[PDB]
Amino acid sequence: GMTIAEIAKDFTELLKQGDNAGAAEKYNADDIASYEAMEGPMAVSHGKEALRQKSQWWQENHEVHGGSVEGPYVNGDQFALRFKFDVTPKATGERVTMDEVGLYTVKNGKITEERFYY
Amino acid sequence: GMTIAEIAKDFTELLKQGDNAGAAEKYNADDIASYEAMEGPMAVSHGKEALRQKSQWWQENHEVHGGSVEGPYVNGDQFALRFKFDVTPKATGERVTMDEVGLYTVKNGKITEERFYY
Repeated sequence: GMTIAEIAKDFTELLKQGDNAGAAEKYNADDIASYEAMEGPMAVSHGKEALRQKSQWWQENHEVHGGSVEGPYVNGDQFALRFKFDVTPKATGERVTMDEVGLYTVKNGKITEERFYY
Repeated sequence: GMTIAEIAKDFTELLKQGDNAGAAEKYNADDIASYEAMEGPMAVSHGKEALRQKSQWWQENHEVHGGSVEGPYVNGDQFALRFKFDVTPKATGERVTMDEVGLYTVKNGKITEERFYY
């Protein structure tokens, strides 16, 4: 029913409102594949509920001080967002600004893949 | 008042029996630190609930095909276990054998740190 442009707009709006979990629950495909930019073993994730667990883990391990979302930028079945996060990881305790691009693939109205570039 | 030997034996038996969640809830300190060997997205974790999420994430992304837990091996305030198990990560769909050593630090009856060696 909704077009990629509408899905992209709603999802981005939700993230700008800081409603990351609502955005994910609403739009992620049951089998969403998520690919972190950082090299390593748990970079790749499969499954909507797995991703929710990873997202909760990430919130428990970072203090988010602020941030912005720019986009959506659309091309065909995908949209890109540009994220800037002001965060203190518990792992380091050293405040940093993270700058990345997320690329979201949409099929049948659900995000089937998210890939982050850093 | 449980000795390290007692805690170690109970925790090990629980892991051998497959009660990973029970061992974690019974013994992990609220501020437990978990360190993978691999660098990567969930390589360093802090908090008991964070570890529960990481652990659920891991379970959802791997099929475990058996294996064994050897130990506990004790010295002072710590114990070590050796884990050898076949697993199929959802990311690759290719079955591999994992062989790792876990080192557990106990303070006031609770596991304050777990550290994995690969």
